[PDB]
Amino acid sequence: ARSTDTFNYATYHTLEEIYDFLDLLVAENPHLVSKIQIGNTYEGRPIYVLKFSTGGSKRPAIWIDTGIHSREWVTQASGVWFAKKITQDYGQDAAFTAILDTLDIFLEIVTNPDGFAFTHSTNRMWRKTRSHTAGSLCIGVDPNRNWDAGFGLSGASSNPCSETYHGKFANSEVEVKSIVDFVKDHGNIKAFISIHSYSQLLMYPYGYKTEPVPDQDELDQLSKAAVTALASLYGTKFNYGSIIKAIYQASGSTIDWTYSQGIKYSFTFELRDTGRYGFLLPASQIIPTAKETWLALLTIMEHTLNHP
Ligand SMILES: C[C@@H](C[C@H](C[C@@H](CCC(=O)O)C(=O)O)C(=O)O)C(=O)O
Ligand SMILES: [Zn+2]
Repeated sequence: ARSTDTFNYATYHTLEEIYDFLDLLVAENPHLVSKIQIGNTYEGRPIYVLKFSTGGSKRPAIWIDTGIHSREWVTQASGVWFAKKITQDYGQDAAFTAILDTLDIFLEIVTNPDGFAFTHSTNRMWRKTRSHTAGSLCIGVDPNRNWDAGFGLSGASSNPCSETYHGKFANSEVEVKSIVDFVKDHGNIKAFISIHSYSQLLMYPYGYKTEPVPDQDELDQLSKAAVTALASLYGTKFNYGSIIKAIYQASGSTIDWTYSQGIKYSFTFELRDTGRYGFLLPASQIIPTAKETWLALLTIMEHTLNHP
């Protein structure tokens, strides 16, 4: 509202309200938080990433994104909560302070702004970007099928109208290319966590093929530790495994690409629930979802911190 302390974290917000929150959080924490514009969407909206840092030069970092699929509202709502949580816990909570004293955190709360705006104005269930496709009347590309990892292979659709349309070519969507450019420019991302809903799952590579990733044992043990931490709060049960075994085959997905780039701790979350409400999760579950998810994120960040 007028400050991030008066902001209502227990309700769903519009794009403008979240963008205003970004500016308020930065103004209130000028030496801890920075707002970086990594690009502009298809429709021209700025794409923002929040940088949380306590100093250093090109420190190893954790990347977290929410809302790549616009209709998964509990993710952007959780992202806003995570942002505030970082500013509340740094310097107060021993464990988190340790994390941020060595690692920087980059958080993209609304990874698909055009889609988010559309879920408020026209279609609550919109998933894709809002770009046009030459030769078609159908709008949008599935941003989670647009990455250059098994691009265009089984696990994606070539039909522009499909919810899983992969696009003309890898990185065709500016929302995806902006992240790709950022990751390459930064060059020191150690963990990359892309958050979705729903299903209650914590997954690692790969989604496009059944071959296990070289670091399967470590990532699987880390996943078990993370879901155990998550369950400790409210008892919420999450299953885990590779994308392909835990949910289904998906090509051109984010973490298959980030992992191929050398970011070992590449994970994707599927938050509450398992389908009762699905994408339409009640607002009263935003904070509980964010709180339990944060415990799992802390598990991954600490593991990352301790395995340089
Ligand atoms: C329940 C949801 C699952 C779906 C899974 C997701 C693959 C797994 C992941 O990257 O988290 C995908 O892009 O299809 C999602 O969160 O977009 C859906 O059916 O849209
Ligand atoms: Zn999704």
